[PDB]
Amino acid sequence: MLIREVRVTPVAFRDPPLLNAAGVHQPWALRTIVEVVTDEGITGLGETYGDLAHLEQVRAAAARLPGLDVYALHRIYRRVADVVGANIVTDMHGLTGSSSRVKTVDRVFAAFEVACLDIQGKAAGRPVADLLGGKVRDAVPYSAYLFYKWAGHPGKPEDRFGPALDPDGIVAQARLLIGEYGFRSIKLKGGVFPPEQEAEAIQALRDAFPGLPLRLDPNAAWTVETSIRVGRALDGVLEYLEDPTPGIDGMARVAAEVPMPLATNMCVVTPEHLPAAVERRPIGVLLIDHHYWGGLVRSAHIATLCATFGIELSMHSNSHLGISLAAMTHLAAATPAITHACDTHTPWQDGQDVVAPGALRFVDGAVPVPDGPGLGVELDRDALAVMHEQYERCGIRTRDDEGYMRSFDPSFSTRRGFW
Amino acid sequence: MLIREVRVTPVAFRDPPLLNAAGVHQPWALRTIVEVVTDEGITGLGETYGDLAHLEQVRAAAARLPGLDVYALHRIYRRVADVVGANIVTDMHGLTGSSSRVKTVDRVFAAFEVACLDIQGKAAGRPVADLLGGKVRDAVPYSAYLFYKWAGHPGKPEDRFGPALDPDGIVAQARLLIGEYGFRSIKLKGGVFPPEQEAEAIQALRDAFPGLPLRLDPNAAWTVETSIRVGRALDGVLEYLEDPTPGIDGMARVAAEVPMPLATNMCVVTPEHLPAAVERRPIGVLLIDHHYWGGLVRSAHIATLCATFGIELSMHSNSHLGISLAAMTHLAAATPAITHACDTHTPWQDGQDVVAPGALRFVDGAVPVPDGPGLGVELDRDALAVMHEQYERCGIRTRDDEGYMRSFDPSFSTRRGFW
Repeated sequence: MLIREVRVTPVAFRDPPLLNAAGVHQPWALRTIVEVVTDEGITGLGETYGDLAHLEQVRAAAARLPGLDVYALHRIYRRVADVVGANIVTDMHGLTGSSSRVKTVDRVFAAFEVACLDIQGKAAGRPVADLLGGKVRDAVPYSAYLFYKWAGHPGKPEDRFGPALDPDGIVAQARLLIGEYGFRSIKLKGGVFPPEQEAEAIQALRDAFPGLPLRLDPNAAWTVETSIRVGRALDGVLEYLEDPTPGIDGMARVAAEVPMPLATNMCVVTPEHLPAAVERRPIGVLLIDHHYWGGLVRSAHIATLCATFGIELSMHSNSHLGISLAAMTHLAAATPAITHACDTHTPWQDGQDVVAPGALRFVDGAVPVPDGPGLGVELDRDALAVMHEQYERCGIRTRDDEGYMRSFDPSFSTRRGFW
Repeated sequence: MLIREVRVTPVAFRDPPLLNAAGVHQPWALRTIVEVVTDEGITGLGETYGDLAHLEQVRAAAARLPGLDVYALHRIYRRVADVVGANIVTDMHGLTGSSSRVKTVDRVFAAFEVACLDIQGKAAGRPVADLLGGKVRDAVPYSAYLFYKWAGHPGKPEDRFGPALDPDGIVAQARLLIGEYGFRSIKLKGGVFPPEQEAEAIQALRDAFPGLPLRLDPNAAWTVETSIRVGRALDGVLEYLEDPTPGIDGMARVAAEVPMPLATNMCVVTPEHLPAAVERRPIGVLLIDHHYWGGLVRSAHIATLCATFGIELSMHSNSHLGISLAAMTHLAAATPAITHACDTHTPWQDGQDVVAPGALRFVDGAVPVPDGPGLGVELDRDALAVMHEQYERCGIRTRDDEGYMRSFDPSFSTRRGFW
């Protein structure tokens, strides 16, 4: 089961003007689709970031994989490390923490690892969840990922979701997403408005949706002092407070003085961060993410490590398609410690996808583990062609929420310890 | 690939009078062989302890596995946990640390997990190493496991190895084992003679075998004060000093005052021990052991955890046969962090085995990863019958090094913080 060829396809798809600490999402989100093909013609799919520097590394690594076996994940990892060499790929927004050598290698590797597991599952006639110990739950709950947002991108058609710039608007957005998908947990993206206004929105969500766990995620937009004041004000309201303030030190100081656990996908984002995290305890909850922790198996290993130290697991999302959703779902289904609802941007992509439509559905807020072999998805090659053509002419090559926001408000800068 | 039946066979085989902190090995060592058979007749092998209380749990769990799928390792783990229920199985010697609920479950589970991986490998036509990411080394180095020993069991024929009760005798034993197997690392089992005599033996080994890493293992027979004096005396001589003194606290105090890393298979033996170990740093090296850490996959997860925290990995052995040796070898071959020579009792069993002879060989001190599918071994059913008949009449049901030693020296007690 040697790799014969690895096809790498950058894609772009429409995204609404979702606001965050770093500015606002651009009208196109980028991804890179990977398809691994064995000598005997079995295919596997992976999905990763579309930023140009990353795309270049994925292409370079892909070109050096033919001849390696799809079970030889350690060897494929070493080959990716060789290709990445000295390169460290940084991003412009910082919303998944710092860049490093290992995180760069893990980011490049993960697209291939997922595709190799898809192939191993197909060879065995088993879902990827079976390669990870078998599903421990039939369906994986996801949260409603709420954002403050403009009605549309300036100069472009307004989208069907409506604006959300205050508690009423956020509650209406929640009703819309929950009505459609059945989400039983709610997350609000913050760091956009003054904290008291975001606390108000959280309270409005609590009143409108009794019983549903709530999370608030300012992406490090707050000082330690502000974080403590907000955490205390929200006593008994949040499942967790996610990245209120920047850094392990500041997070640890906040965590000691607020009544709910803190979570992160910013100050702990690669394994080298974990010993410092265990010592200072900046978090009670880690949002794992196979796209930068190095694939499904490495993510599963990290879940075991976290559980051992009493750190619970959730899952971080970036704008993504159905290959990533299938991978997320198999990983969460087969990992006992991933016990919190996972995040997904899925609703915001409004049905855009490169896989056939029937395999991944939300039922009562959860995605049932696909039944087919491998990831349980089928590439729609026309849909891939449509999105690749969009990439070619979309005029965006690297995600830049801050630069895009600055085009409207020149004085804007990413909020980091700002309120 | 549902389990149809699980055959459980206790066995006994001859063992020399190997001395240790707990007394002396009995003339028979016990094991339990497990064979899992699927609905379609594919078989997998596992191997675990033969102590009566453990054997009873393995039989009870085995009876409740039919109908479960061999990929459903999480489900099989939960079924074993249900069967074990409230039972905590303790041993009489203590040489693998304390008993606990999780360790008891992991001990019972591991025999089945190894057999299920054997079957998964056979189904895929791949070695078990490929289920763990593929081999990163073609062969797994093992150490020469030296023991002080009597010439034979009192009242019984002397064995071919000779006595070893002083530095000359230990060096001669080393020449014998290294000549036969090609071991490139040496371990001395201590806690038998006063520490100065064991230090002398280590020095004699260093002079006779320049360049070969050396380890000394007193199984917690020493006080903190003595441990520090010995560690300092052996500066620059040991790869590591293994379990000089009992407990996390005492080990941490020794580690801070000796020039070589400490290792353990006594104070860190189940995952619940790891947060305290990371905090106090009793060790620089963990000897992993799939037989009580819960199988190959769980062991691999622990290896990742250790590497993350800078704890290196070796591997602990108990008297064992070729199913355990195959499992040890696939695990070590496919786990990047297992970088120290693994321990094995293999030479002491003098060719006794329940698998066919050609699959596992030592070449220059290392076992090449077997090539066949699964574990790469084949059960020899006649040999299993021979060893089961030995179990029936051997007159031993639970390992008891101390009771056996007491039959010769009534005043003897397990050495724990003794010198």
